[PDB]
Amino acid sequence: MNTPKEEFQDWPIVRIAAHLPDLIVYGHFSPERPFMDYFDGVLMFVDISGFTAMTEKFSSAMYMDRGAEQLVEILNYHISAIVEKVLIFGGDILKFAGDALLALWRVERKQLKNIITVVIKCSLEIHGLFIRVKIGLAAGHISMLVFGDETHSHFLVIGQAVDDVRLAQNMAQMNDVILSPNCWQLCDRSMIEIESVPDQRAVKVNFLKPPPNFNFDEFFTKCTTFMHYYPSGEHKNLLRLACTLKPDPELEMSLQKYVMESILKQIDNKQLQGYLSELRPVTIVFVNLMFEDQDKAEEIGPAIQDAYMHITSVLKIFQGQINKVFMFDKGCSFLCVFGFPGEKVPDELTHALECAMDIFDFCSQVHKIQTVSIGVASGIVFCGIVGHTVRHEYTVIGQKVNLAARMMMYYPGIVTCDSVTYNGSNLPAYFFKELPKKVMKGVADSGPLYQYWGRTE
Amino acid sequence: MNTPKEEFQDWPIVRIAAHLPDLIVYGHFSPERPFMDYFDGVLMFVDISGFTAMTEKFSSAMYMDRGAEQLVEILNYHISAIVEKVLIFGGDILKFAGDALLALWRVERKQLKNIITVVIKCSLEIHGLFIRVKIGLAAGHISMLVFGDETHSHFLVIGQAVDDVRLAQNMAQMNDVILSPNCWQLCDRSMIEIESVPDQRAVKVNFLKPPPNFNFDEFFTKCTTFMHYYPSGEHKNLLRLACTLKPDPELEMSLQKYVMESILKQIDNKQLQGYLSELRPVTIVFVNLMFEDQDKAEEIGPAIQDAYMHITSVLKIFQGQINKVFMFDKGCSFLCVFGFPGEKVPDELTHALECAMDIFDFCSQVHKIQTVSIGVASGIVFCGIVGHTVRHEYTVIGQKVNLAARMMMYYPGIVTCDSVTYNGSNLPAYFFKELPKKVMKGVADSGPLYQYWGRTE
Amino acid sequence: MNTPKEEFQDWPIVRIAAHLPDLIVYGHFSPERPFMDYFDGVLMFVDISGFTAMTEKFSSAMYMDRGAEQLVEILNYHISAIVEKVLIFGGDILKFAGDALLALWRVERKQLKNIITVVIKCSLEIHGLFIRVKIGLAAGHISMLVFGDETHSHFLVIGQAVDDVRLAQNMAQMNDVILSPNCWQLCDRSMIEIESVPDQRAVKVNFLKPPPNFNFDEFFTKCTTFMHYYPSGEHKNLLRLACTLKPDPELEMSLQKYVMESILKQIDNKQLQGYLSELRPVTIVFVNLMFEDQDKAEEIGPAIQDAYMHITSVLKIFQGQINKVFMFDKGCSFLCVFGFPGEKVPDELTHALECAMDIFDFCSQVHKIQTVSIGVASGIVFCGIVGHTVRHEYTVIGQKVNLAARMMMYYPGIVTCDSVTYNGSNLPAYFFKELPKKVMKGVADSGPLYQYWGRTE
Ligand SMILES: [Cl-]
Ligand SMILES: [Cl-]
Ligand SMILES: [Cl-]
Ligand SMILES: [Cl-]
Ligand SMILES: [Cl-]
Ligand SMILES: [Cl-]
Ligand SMILES: [Mg+2]
Ligand SMILES: [Mg+2]
Ligand SMILES: [Mg+2]
Repeated sequence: MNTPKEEFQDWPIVRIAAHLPDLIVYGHFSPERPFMDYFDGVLMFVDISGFTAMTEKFSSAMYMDRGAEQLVEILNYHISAIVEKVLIFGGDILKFAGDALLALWRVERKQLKNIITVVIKCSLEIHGLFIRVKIGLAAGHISMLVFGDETHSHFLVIGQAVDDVRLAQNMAQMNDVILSPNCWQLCDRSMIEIESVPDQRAVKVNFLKPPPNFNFDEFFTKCTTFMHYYPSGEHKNLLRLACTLKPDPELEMSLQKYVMESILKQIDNKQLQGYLSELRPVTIVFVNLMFEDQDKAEEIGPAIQDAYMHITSVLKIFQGQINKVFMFDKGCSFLCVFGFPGEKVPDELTHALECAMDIFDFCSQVHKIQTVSIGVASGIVFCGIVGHTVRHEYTVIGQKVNLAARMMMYYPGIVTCDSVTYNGSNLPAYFFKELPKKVMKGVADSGPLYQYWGRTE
Repeated sequence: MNTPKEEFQDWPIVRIAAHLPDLIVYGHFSPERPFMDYFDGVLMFVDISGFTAMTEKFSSAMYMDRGAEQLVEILNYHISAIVEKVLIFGGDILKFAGDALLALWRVERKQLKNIITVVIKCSLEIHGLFIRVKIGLAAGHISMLVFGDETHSHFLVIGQAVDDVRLAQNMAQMNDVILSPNCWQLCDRSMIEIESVPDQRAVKVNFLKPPPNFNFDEFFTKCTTFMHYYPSGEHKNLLRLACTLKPDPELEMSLQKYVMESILKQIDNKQLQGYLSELRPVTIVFVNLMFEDQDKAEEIGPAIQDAYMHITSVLKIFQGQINKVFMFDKGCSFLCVFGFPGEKVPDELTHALECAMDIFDFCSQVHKIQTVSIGVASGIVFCGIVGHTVRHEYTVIGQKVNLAARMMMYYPGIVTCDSVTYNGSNLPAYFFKELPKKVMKGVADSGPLYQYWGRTE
Repeated sequence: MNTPKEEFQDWPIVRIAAHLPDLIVYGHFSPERPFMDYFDGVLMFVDISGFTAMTEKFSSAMYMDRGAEQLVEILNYHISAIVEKVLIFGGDILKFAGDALLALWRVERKQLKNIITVVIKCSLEIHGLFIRVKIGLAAGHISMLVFGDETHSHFLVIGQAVDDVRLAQNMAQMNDVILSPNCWQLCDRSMIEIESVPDQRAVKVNFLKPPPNFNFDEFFTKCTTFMHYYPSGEHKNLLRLACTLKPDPELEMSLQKYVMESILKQIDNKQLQGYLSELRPVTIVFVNLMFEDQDKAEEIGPAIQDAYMHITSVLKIFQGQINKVFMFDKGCSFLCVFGFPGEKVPDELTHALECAMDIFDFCSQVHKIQTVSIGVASGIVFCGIVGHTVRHEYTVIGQKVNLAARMMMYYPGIVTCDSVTYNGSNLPAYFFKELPKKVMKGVADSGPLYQYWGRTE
């Protein structure tokens, strides 16, 4: 009796799970919204610098109209290698945002110290492989928030360790690995050799200096005891346990809610893969919500849900999409896009502005939202699936993405727009106000910037 | 000198052969029609109960418009496992019909007794893996009929063993394996422990009770001597020898005639795979032809060919397709569909009715057809490729499929239709007659049913 | 710590490289045009006879509109096997043209004699596998020319060895391997048993007669010292080193210039694979340029570039494409096609004729072009990707392709067209002249042939 080869089955549930972390795939939590949970872990925020520039260059004539295809190929080639290292070292990639990603090693409190050594080692091997890579690490208490409606779900992580990992990463120079103060306080200092950072309590890693008799492969093995989904045994040749997920319509119904419809179309083999890699003109609407205490999920969770319910209803009407949500700019940011594959309306600019205004007015009166700020910017952006075959997400990359984010941060409390949006919109000039030009971290020169003052006053 | 890896080649001929049994793939018989052949074997009819209900549920809002994709995934996950067991145990899957399949172990007469033990073991391992599975087994003489025209071919098996396997399967309770009386008469009774079945000569299998020294792997090995296409040697890692078929335009011309054009389009990479999995509104026209003696291929073969020639010409004109033909309802049944992927006409209902009438009038005068009965039912049905990668077929599943079949059986000798068809058709009310409602095995409640009386009388 | 399987990555650069030889993939030469380089090697020209006939047969009704799919399948099945043998024996496939291919073993001069024995052995194993295969071999000095503009590149090989391999191949009878005189002069005659060929200095191979103690596997191993890209070590399971190419946007920009846009669309997963295999009506415009000395790249290179610049600009305007360029008919031939996938214009015939005339007038005054001849023929031709997964190219095959080539050769110095083109064009009868019918090698019977005299005279 034969025992024939069983070919890998790439069921749709498995394809869906590539778009999500283990935190969601294996989370099985309640469908109530908001839902919050609490745990401890180590975070790694990894940023490839330079892709934002490459993006502008990939529009030039030398790319012969295959800029999008060439960009995504060279991006994924690099990001794939970073993803593999993260996964092999036992991390869970939570989210990709542009040319950056955030990874989590969730463990019990007693295990943080040892897992920090694992993540440092991982970081040093990533910084090794290689555009510059910058890595921020943090460790401690972490909250998760899941919010949404009956057809869409989103998650975010929240708390001091989350704020820290982003602060740590911004201090990083080309190729630095930076530890948050708490991470440094919790790590095995007898092994980790650091320099201090000026006017900063975070530290920089110089190297690992293991003691005699220390064997990293053995230490790692001990650490895998604490890793719930590390591939092992018959599945030790796989990068993710999620590669083994079997059809389950209840689970798939729950997981699909996190993935955009156009991605589900590709997964379902109802649209060519090539279709979603593009360099296309879009409008970015970047919404920031600030709270009195951005580390307190039980306060901010309801407010985020409330804002989300309104945001999604106005985006439906003005035809936009939420690409990504994350904690950023001392608050919760929604990266919204008008003109994704299949949503290209005319009057996109006008609508992006009226939508931004509606969101601004409504969110300003949600309880516990202290300040709303929205940046609107338009131009050619890269849209596509970024990452590894086994772990990847749809994202946007471009100078207008960064501009919209910087606008919302440097012009808090108002709706701002760039010149392309201003000039191209339908709206009368006196609905706007020309603003003082600010020097903005990561921005060569915006043309003129404007406040969208709106119809009255 | 290198000896590089030879990658599997998925030539179009190999893709075509997934849609057919070995009985056809390796049959090399005459292209004359009808063609009949005669042999002996064991039949296994396997039915997954419950998918017909799942189908209705997969239309609900909770599936978020991915019902078809979710249905086919969970269906194939289960059916795939059953297919693998059948193939590993040396069976040839002849046909899929909805959530059921029919498999054949063709052998010489002297080998039936031993092969029955093999098939029982297979059945018990299938009933093991697991919606309820019901299995009917029969053994004996089998006739094959191939009918068609110069561009299309169809086959069917015929005879007492075929009638038996279907009778045996209908008696099965959830998870029973039932043997036909002849199978029980031919099997190795010293090994097989049964209970009797009330007012029935068929029996139920309780278990295999092998004698001392009996080793199933050795016994199976002996039995493979009689299996012409069991994968072996260098190909013992394959589920089917047909996976090794090499391009041959004469063979491919002959095999393609059994596969619908829209499936050939997908095989040819001229249409996305996703395209053919759908939950779509269709009209089922289920035609039953009864003969004086439904076990006698030399009598019924010509008549079936004759009916087929007419059926296919009227379906071409009213725009329908033959999905499947099989012996059923004490006769030969054609499962015909109006509105498959690419054939969606307006006035589909009217046309389905006029086509049904034309087929009824013509077939009623074909010599040797005793009674024609046709059931017409309309609604949302699942259409898609069901089975394993290496062995799968396009099929339809749904409550309106079952209704059309039950109508043709419980209202013999006339053309009947459901309420959706009646109400939606173009035709005047007096072309119909409202019928007495019958209690119908496998039907909760049809709305009102009608006879299509037609234009005169 | 796991060491998971790394799946093959089929990056777009790797897909592009399937369409090119190692001579270009690993060439890294200047982007200036023309560019010429010089080396030595052995050439193998392999021709499958009979596919041109098969092509006409695959249009008949018996193929049920899947002629194109069936033709390409049976063609690639055979050509694939020849490609594998060439690659395993260390050859570089330079180009496919219809059902023929040209392969190169580039080496230093001292190594020609040994490499000739390798290529003879290869040839004998190819002639073995098997429509008739005919093989011509030549050896000596070879020039390469790369020509083009800022978005398109083409290469060609030139010189006496190139003329020889084509002459040798035309003398071959069914299943002969023929050596050019120089190849025979350079080979290891103590091992190679030949017959002479009448009124010919080329010879035919009867067999390899190795001496005692000669071991082909050891000899081959020694010879691989001289083969720069022979897959070895960790990559010895691959048919081509190019299968390992990694993303590199500079390299990909340079390589894509050789591949047509519609092929890049498929590579980019923006078009279904099936789309480019077709039997479609096209117009072939076959341009031949003769020079005083067709073996002298430094003279003819500039002229070819000059002609190319004009040809490509008129083809853009009359909507045609260069399919292939190669030395042929004592000159440089451009195989141009009107009506490829996506370029089907109305008045295609008229335009093909006016384009042919423009090219004829311009090329006749390029310095160093002695004679221009152009054959125009229209009908159903096979268009598709021919070859092996790892090495394949888009090509055209058909009786009208061969007719256009024979016309340009047998009616030098003028533009000629077939009857389909004449009758179907828009143009007045007196723009043409009906020509004397010539007996043409490889042509059963053209209908009437015409000169396109043009508007004046
Ligand atoms: Cl997050
Ligand atoms: Cl998100
Ligand atoms: Cl059947
Ligand atoms: Cl059938
Ligand atoms: Cl060439
Ligand atoms: Cl070429
Ligand atoms: Mg970045
Ligand atoms: Mg059923
Ligand atoms: Mg040829």
